[PDB]
Amino acid sequence: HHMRTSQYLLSTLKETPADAVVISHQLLLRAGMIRRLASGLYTWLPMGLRVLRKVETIVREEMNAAGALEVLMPAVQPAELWQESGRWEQYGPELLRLKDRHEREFCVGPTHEEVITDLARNELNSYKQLPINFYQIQTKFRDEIRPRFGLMRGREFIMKDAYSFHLSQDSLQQTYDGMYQAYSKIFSRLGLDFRPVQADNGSIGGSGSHEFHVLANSGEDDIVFSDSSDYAANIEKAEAVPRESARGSATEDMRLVDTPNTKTIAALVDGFQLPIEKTIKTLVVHGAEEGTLVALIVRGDHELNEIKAANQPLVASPLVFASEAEIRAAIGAGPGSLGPVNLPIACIVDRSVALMSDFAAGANIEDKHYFGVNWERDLPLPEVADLRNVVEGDPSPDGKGTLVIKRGIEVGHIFQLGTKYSEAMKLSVLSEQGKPVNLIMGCYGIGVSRVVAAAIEQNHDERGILWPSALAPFQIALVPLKYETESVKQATDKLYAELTAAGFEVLLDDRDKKTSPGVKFADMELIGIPHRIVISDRGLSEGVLEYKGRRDSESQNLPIGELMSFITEKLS
Amino acid sequence: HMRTSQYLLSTPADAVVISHQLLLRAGMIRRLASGLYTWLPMGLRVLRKVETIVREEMNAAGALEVLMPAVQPAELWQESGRWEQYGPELLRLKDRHEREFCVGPTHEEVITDLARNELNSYKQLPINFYQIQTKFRDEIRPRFGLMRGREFIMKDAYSFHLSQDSLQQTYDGMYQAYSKIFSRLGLDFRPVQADNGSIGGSGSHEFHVLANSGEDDIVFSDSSDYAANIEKAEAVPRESARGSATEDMRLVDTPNTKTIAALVDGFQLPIEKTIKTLVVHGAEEGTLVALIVRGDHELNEIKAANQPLVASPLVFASEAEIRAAIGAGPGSLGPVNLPIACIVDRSVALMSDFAAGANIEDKHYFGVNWERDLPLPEVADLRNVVEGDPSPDGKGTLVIKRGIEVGHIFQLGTKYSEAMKLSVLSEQGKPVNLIMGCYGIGVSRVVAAAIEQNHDERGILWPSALAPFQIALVPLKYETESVKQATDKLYAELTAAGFEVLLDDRDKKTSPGVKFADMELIGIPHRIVISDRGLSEGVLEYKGRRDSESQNLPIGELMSFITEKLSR
Ligand SMILES: Nc1ncnc2cc(-c3cccc(S(=O)(=O)NC(=O)[C@@H]4CCCN4)c3)cc(F)c12
Ligand SMILES: Nc1ncnc2cc(-c3cccc(S(=O)(=O)NC(=O)[C@@H]4CCCN4)c3)cc(F)c12
Repeated sequence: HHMRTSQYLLSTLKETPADAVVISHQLLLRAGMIRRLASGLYTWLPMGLRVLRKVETIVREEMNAAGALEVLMPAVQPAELWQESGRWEQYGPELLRLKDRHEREFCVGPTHEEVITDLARNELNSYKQLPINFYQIQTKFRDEIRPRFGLMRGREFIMKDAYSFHLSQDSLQQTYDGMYQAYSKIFSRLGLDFRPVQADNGSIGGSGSHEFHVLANSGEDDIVFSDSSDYAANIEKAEAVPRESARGSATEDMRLVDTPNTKTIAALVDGFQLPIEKTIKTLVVHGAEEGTLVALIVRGDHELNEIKAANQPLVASPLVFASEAEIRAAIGAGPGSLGPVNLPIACIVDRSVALMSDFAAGANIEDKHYFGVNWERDLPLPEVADLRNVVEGDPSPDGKGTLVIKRGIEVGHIFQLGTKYSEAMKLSVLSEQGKPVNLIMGCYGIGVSRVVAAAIEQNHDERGILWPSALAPFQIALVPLKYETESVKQATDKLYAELTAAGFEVLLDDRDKKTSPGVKFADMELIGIPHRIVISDRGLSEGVLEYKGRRDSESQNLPIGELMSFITEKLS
Repeated sequence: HMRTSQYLLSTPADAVVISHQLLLRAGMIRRLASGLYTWLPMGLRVLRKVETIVREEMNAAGALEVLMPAVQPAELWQESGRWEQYGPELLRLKDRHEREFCVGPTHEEVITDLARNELNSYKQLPINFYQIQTKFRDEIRPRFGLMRGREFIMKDAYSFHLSQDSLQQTYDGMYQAYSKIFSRLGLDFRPVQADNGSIGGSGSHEFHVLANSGEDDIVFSDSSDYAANIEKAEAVPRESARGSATEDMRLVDTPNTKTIAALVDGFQLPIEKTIKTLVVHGAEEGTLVALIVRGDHELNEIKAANQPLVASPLVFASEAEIRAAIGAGPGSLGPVNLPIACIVDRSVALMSDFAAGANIEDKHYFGVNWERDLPLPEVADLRNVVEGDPSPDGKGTLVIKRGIEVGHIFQLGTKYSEAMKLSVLSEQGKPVNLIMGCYGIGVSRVVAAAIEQNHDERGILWPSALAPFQIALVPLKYETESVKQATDKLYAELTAAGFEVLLDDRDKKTSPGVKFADMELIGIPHRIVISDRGLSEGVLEYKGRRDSESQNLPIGELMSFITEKLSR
């Protein structure tokens, strides 16, 4: 019973290299860890499954230590539950819907809030049972429009999803903080450089959601940190405050200027030799009040934050931009020619805009701008709000330090749900005093298969994968030279048995001479095995084995009599 | 602490079999919809214990664990032909791009696709891949709780070989691994021969948990190793010779005589002197074949289909087809003046002076004798065995038992590799279509099967390997500080020594009687009761799940005592 390369290192051919463009995808294919079945659907090959199980074990251990109870819920779920929550329609096209042979309707679960709520309303009948936290490690399906980046944006993927139930907000906060702490322990034990960040929870301010990110150059998410405080937020959530302390004095009188073929900030800047920080962008969106429009204004060098925009009560959520036809009907001028002066719709300006002076804006007259605009003198200041994305070097909104923007891969997300589900689905328990209480809920998700890829995105070199110690699929590769020779065979097999008996996970390279030593060595490093031992006649003659670490440049001789001492020391 | 206030969800017209009843009542599972169940905390613990044992034995047999997707592209199923052929149990769907998929009921096509990409050298063979993975089968009437669900957990393995001998070695290894699995799960089980789709041969076996509720009949020789499911079990006659003709054949009017019972009762004939004639579709398009068994016997539809002359799968001729071919209807058929091909059962060949429908409506021949009145047709084994029949290997007699199928193994030949073009060059450079086996265990079914076999009036009896916890701590008044500290200490010591402990932490509103009944329902094999009185006398109160009476252990020797009980 040896684990052998002839079995574990399968063919990686009929893989078009154009098809893998991020390093984790390339290396998971080349290392024989995953194989594509179809768009966003991958098999875990024997080597890759070993890594997945190590992630799952650590996640389960830390969920258990935090007092959560493991369950396992079905993938296929009745549409009727999804209609109770409203997500049957609202979830959108990522929900995979189907019908069974009796014409009954179902989805494949992308997540399990409705199922666990249905469970709770049947299983939780007393306050003495609360608080409680249920979790599973289970395969989800989300019909991502363009599955890509290997495991990072698959359609079928493994999630640890937990759901907690409470009679009060304070109770929820306690579990939520416990889940945050458990996540920190998980990503620490997985040997990943990671950060928790504040995330959007569907309103201005507050702290009802956090994300956990693996730091990596390829990460799709912008995450924001103070260089001096513990402030940390994804860019959707990060609060923007102005660099300026006050509004500058007006130095220019307002004038109406002809600006043909001037429909972008760049054209205005280049065309009229304006600093970009003296220009504004006026974006028109649908109002929450049906049939109304709202103008949202940011400085010309800033971007509208669509989450912040939507979260304004006056602005419809989700965010909908006005069409050119709607804008022209409302204002009598088109995109490129809009601004706050003589604007016949409501307006909200960014904090930085409120402090601008002598600024340029579309005149709400086609192909004209006002220059030298000043608040109060030329028009009243409208409502002010935080509307923009932060940018590198902005002030930290807690007043401590300046902001830096890094890239992250989202591997965890936790949420406070209040009574969103318990109200919709009638989940209530009587308090100790005998009052009906709609249960207050949290939910907590880790992208378990994503974590595997994220680890590689963060940890790789020119020779292939670098695993954190907790993730390596094997600890030791034995590379016998001439394993067919009786002396090498028996010494190699003896070494395998001694190491395995000490609890080490060992892979034996049993491949014949058509695989050169050089290829074998490169294979073991590509897969990311942290240690190798080479066995040869020459070494045995001198009573040595040849050792090399994955992160060592040179091999070293290992006296056979110090095997366990030497190797135990390396694996600590 | 693992505590009852969290775990215990112990508390139904749809629940008719005992395992289903008890899994609900013990808070192990909860129904979401038809054939869809959630594993509750206590139940999941049992499932994981099954999975661990299965994984251990698969790994020891040299199989490599993988994990394949549930959603599978239709194109692979079209290659094998099972996109259509699997039938309505295949759950078919379309994604947002209108591409077609199924949810996997099994994974032959996916693993074959993997193999044609991953296996390119004879040096890689033989190889055996397996997964423990949730399947979906759209069972027309999901029932029996976990036994016939729609979503269920299967361990499925698939082996690849360059020769039949190589397959046989792995197949035998899987058979042996299965034996170890069900032995370690503490189940009383038997392996049996199963249908392979031809007469004779040994390319399929099933593993059954013996249980009174078992849907499957399985057959054993009392004196030999012979073991087969009823589909597969070979039938041989009890008689050694055909009797001499003592009666002349004669045509008899027999109105309202369309069953064996009407003929036996109506005309006072022994049932062993009557025959049933069943008309089925021939393999040759548009033809019919008559299959004949003795009146006390039943046609085995697997044996019938496996006859080369008979279309497979088996299709029975309609009344209209029968009337058109023969000129009489069901109830009036037989082998005399029969204008279609006929095959008779081994037992029928030995009959004499027998009665048969005349192939004339409402008439029978009596006094029929082979050779004299008509030629003997082809003879075959067509009937089901019955209790007390001769063992077909000549050694002993057969007994029939009821089984729950929990495992099934198959030799597939090149069925998939030919259709999907899976081939590897031999050492000689000749392309070889890979010869395949597959091996399945119904992991979630096993949990229910265990209870079907092992239960009593107080609830579940788990095999030691399956029990969700080893010890229940039942403090009588846990609010009492002396009790709380002693119990908590006990929990810590026990847990520290590696034992799995449930602490009943529930308040006074739950009587000690209910606590005891709950721990027995859920099947925990050992309890320790902690009372202040007991602690004052330096004694704890122990009881095994299968014991009649509790006993008083000295508070000091509990650890040695418990350790011994759990060291077997
Ligand atoms: N395509 C994809 N491929 C691979 N891994 C993916 C992982 C996620 C993922 C992971 C963690 C949390 C979330 S979430 O933020 O959506 N939150 C919830 O689902 C909540 C918490 C748990 C109960 N419901 C999504 C999403 C994807 F799309 C993936
Ligand atoms: N409804 C149901 N509920 C719960 N458990 C069920 C279990 C099975 C089951 C178990 C073992 C083998 C088989 S099989 O004989 O079909 N063989 C194959 O699938 C082969 C071997 C493995 C690769 N393919 C079916 C079938 C069901 F329908 C179930």
